[PDB]
Amino acid sequence: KKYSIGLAIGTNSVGWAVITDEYKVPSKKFKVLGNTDRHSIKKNLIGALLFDSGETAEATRLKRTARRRYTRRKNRILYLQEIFSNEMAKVDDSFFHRLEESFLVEEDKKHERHPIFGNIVDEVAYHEKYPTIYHLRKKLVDSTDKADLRLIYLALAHMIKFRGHFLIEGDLNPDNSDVDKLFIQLVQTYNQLFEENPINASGVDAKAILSARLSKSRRLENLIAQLPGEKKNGLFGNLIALSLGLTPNFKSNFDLAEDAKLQLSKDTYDDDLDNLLAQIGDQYADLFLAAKNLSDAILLSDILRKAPLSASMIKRYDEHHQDLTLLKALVRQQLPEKYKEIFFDQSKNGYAGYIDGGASQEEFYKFIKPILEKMDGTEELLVKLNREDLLRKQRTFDNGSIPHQIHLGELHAILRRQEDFYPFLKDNREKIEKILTFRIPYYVGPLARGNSRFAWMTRKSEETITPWNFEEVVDKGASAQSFIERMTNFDKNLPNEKVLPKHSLLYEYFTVYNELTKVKYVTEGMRKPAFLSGEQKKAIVDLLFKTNRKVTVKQLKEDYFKKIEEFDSVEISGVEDRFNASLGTYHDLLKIIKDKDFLDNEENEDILEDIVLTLTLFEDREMIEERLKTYAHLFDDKVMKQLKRRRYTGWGRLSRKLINGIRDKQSGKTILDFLKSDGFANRNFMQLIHDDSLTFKEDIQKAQVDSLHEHIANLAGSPAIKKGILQTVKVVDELVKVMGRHKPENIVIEMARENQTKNSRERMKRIEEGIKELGSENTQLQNEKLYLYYLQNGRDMYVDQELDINRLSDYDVDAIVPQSFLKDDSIDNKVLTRSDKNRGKSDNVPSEEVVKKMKNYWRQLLNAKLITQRKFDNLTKAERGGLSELDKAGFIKRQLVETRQITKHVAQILDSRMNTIREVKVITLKSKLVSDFRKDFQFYKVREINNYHHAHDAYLNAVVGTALIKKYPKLESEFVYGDYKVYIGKATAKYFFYSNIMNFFKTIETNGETGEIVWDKGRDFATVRKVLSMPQVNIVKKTEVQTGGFSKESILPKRNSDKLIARKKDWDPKKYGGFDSPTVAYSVLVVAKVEKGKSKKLKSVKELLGITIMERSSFEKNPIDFLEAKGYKEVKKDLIIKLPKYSLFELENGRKRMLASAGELQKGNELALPSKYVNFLYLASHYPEDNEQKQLFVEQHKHYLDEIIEQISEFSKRVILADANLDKVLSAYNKHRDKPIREQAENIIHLFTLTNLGAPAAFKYFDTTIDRKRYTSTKEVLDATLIHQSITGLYETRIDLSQLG
RNA sequence: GGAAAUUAGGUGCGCUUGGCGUUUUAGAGCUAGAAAUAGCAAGUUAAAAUAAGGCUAGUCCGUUAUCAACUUGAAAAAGUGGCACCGAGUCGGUGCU
DNA sequence: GCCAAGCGCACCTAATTTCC
Repeated sequence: KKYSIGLAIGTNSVGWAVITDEYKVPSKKFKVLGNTDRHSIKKNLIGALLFDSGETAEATRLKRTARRRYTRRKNRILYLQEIFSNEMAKVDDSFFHRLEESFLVEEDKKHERHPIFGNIVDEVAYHEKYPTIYHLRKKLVDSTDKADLRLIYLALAHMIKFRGHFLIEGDLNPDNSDVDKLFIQLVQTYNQLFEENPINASGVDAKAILSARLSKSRRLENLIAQLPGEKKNGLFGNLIALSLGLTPNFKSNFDLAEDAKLQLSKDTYDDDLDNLLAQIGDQYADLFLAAKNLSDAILLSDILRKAPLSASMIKRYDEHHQDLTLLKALVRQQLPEKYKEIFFDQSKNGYAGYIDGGASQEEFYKFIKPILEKMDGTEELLVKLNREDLLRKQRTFDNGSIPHQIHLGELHAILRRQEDFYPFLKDNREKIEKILTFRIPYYVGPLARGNSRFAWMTRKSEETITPWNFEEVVDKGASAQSFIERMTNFDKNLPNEKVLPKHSLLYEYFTVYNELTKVKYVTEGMRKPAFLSGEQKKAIVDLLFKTNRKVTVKQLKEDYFKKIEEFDSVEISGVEDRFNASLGTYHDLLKIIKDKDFLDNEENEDILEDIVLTLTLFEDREMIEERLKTYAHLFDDKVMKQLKRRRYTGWGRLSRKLINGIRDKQSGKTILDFLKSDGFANRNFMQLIHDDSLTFKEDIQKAQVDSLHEHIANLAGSPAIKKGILQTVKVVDELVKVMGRHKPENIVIEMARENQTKNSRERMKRIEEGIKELGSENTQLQNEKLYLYYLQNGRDMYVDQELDINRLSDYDVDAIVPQSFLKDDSIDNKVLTRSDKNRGKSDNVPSEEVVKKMKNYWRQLLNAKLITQRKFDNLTKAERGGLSELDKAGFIKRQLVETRQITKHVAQILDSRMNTIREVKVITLKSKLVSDFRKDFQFYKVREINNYHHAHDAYLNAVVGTALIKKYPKLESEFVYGDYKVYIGKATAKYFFYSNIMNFFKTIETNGETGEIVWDKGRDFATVRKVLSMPQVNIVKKTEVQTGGFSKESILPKRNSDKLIARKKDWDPKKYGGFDSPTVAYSVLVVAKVEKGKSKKLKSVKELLGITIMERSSFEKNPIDFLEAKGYKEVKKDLIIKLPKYSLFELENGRKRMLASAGELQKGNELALPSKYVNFLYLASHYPEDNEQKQLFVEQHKHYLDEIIEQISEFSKRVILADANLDKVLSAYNKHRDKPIREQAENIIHLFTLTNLGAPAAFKYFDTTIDRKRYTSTKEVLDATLIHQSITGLYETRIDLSQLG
């Protein structure tokens, strides 16, 4: 018999069904294993596998990094404590000890409870003189008096432990603090360079503008606005932006050919500036210096106002005191009835909650704001609140802007002050400072000893790596090299050959000749088009591609064919407007080394290939020098300086051994040789690789030498969908064994599209960058119309006119490619215009009329990067011919056939495992075909009822899939791999996919092309309806061992209960608090004896123990010792059953339960509603007129509202066993019986949350809501029937646990 | 179906790094009462931990993927369950071997 | 439990040119 298999792949489900020629679902008796009275059972060959989602590795990685950083932060302190160890023991012997015990309660604390000095008197005095750490810091920076070494350590430790960011490479100058004096100095040096066009900085408040709390882009706009006739994209405008921390491009300001982007924070700025000044002149040298100095002043004034930061923290502390003192007074005098709630009540978001409650600054401001407004004399207070500078703490969320240089400055100062009084401080100055400054390079990674699967570093020595001897022990080279070599692709054609750099000389030679060998030309003398020749190819490369970075068709026509070969009229094919491939690297090195004869000499191909490789591999200037030491004799000093800066990025798709190369046997030529000259053939790369006349094909296939899991894991795509793919393959494989190892006829796959789950800042940056290129709040950009308004510079996209910023609601949002052809609603296919009719045709790409008029305006937006390249091409698609009638057909075809790559991988895998010439055909459809089939023939789907619809979708897929391929034999739907046979009527093709493909279903007996019965409207319709009416479907919930975090991450306060988890072994929760809610990995059946106190006797028990994630490693190593440690003796090891989550149990009257944990159960049954009630619920919930009115009649005619309630009731009273809940359901039901059917049926659907398989959840009926009732007892399970299910659920082993007492 | 180039967007994997949060303790609360309770004073900071912990002791590892049961394999993983027919409230019945 | 910065590599999507 010939059977077919349908598949519905989701992120949490795999639907599957087996189907015969009559479109029916087979039945089979399956063997039942175990110790039960059941030996066989009848099951339909249809079902669904449900599972929890696959997770990404992101959360695991973030925590992995955080673990390393906590370890390394602690080490930094230890490094500092080591240096202080000797001299501290003389001053205080237990100081360091009191620090590492500070967390302990006074009882547990071995030493005296005062960490700093060890007595109450000195300790109180300290906090009295130094309320904050910044008071001490600022003190030690300025004062020249000998200070306590303990106070010196804590000041330095505080700097080390919280050292600030590393976003700014290099030092900053403390002297540059005056924003105005440096601004004027910046303007003056500008006017010195440009007397013809001076800048008046008379009435500009630079400090108020540049140090404003607004964005860099906003502050840039503010300052330029005060300057008449000055542009933001202007030279001075770009100088300000550089000073603000932005990255401007001076390429336009100096009419340069290449980019000249500068950023002061970047480590390569000094070289990029020297690169720029080399071209524009050293007359702008002290101009960028003046801009540099200004940025030093802007940076300081923003985050602070000899120890600027600490002093700024002190001022904040002082003003906090002032404003608090005033705040209490105004309350005592005006609102005394609110004083208790504000300053004593932690529960409220007042000052009390702000200090001791845990309320945030934002929550505190919102609460105290109306209070301030009600009172008077709060004018100076509310202005601070709106400026977010009212009653601020020192340690807050915005301290992240503080560079490490500033903490370093204070640290450096303190060490200098006490360098004389304390000896070892003078020697460890560079040493202590290094602890603060040292940052492990990203290209080095973890400093492992070969025990880390993430590490790649290689050491020079066996010594312990420290911040001081890092370069001595660590080989930066082999570490940085390995960093890139471990990620770079290998050639697919030559699996053992590493791929070439993207900017390789040979590579660009390849790309150019590959394109060049396929262009054609027609002159007046020839009647037929011809390929270029070897001599012609060599000339063009010599004269065009080596004399210009890019080559246009016009350049090919004029500069070559007309100028060199004396041809007036020439027409070029195989290339449009300009060549895609180019020789960029060649022109780069040409400008650098200034030796053309050296470059054109193929004798130095290996040399230049080695240079580009090292420039692509390494970024560090010091690493470049060591890798270019062999070429010191070839280039002068100035040449090497320009070559070290030239660093490339990116890697190609082909290896060197492949391109030039393996030689063909007879010809002796490499692939590149063929691309240079191939007589009349001019075969391109794809033709050479597949040519059986050549030996490239054989050499490649002989070069190619993996588990299914690993292959799937390596595929791109979400781990959620990849998980479903693996289970799909297992379902199919088991189904084959079910069908006696016989392959199916067809496999029809339907894969659901996944869901769409900082953005305003991303959108705001693309606007600011676009406006500045045109010379024209963040949360507001959420709206599509407003966002497009700025994207279109307040102008129409179809008409040359300005749009009103108010009547946005009165204007239209249009789609470039009509919604009928493509299902795209993104901004890449969206346009804000005044009218729909201004686009021209309503069934096509915007007319050539509006294209010819708006082409320029669009290009301006394109060059301003306000619109995508793709969006541009779609806007002007009518210029190239517009949407063809075949294109219209293609868009309809691609609505039925899946296009996604990840789906093609599933089809490819199943095609490789089934066909071993082609026995099985793999078909991949979209959900549209089945969905329309359900809507057309009233096979309505209601997901909230049960999970059967997953199996239904799979069933309907195989039906529609195999019937369409039988009725109309075409293979644009069936998957083919590597066996592609390269080889009007579109009006019919468009009409074909538009209707006729589903029409042969509509109505009597449809036949195939050669007398083959395909669809019988008399019987096959009832067959499908019968299938969807089957009460038995194999629904399997994939049982899984829970992994991940030990518990919830929230550390709870101390409590008297013993439910809390200890954060450390010695930290009892009663005194220190801890975690709650431990996560259970899996449960274990335990049949043993337990001591029944206090008789010291034994009583045999049968219990369910939950093995938590934390305990799992301990348990699995030695379970019997583990169980004995918890009070379980006389343990029957043979009765230890592993019970992961979702383990299935059957009880009385067929009710099933699944394990959610060792103490909670879930509902294990499905409510199989008849199809009649299903269609009624769909229609009544959704409320051609001649066709829609008739369906409204049956809706009105039927009284099913009372019958569905009876269905749920019978199910609930039998299986759900929720007495109190169900009674509230029935009472609230008839309560709203007066409400219309649409309002009734829509709430009836909500009621199925009561009967849904899985975890109990709350559901509401109108205004009446119902709390969820979960099963908090697992005692029932112990005397029930455990059911081990295979992935399909067809093969099951059931264990009667009642015989294990 | 697949490959290369050109433009761009987007997603992931890995590394390096900053700032919060949380938890315990330190920062002597005072006065009036026999005490529960009132009147006030005060609050901004720090230490330490930040999965338990582990060994190979590294400035390393510690939350992804994968997992029914029963037989096998170092492993990857591979093996193990008779077929039609008639019905349908979760699968049942009848018949063949 | 959250927010933020930087670097590299790989992949997918989406139109053009040339091919298998």
